[PDB]
Amino acid sequence: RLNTLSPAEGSKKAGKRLGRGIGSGLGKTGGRGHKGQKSRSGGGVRRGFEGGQMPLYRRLPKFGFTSRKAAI
RNA sequence: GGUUCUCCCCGAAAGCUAUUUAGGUAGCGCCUCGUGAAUUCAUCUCCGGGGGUAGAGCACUGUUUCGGCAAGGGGGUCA
Repeated sequence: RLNTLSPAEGSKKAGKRLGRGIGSGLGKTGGRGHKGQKSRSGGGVRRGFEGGQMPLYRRLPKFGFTSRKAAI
């Protein structure tokens, strides 16, 4: 019977493979569009980057303090 | 610059804001899939609205041509 067990429907998806033909859908850059920083290998912006504008976590003021008694 | 098998369904944008930013990027707008909702939404009819655009006009702010009345101004009679 070892060649009769099957998984539940919807348990597997087979993943996404990029750049494998036209009919496969996401080929020819595999869904990352045309030129640009995001299209490059290893490209992208770090967390909180807004394109040069002051990030939200920098526009706002830090407040409060940590209490050691709260951890005990 | 290149990115390799197939079929089915839906289907954009080239805008705004910010950026040592302008051929990059972030949020929003636009696309897709899922979930939940109210005759929610669109077209038409009727009703209630506020505009100052087209047009027009010259009361006002400016500009413009002609004619009249013409304060006033010059020369001339004077006491």
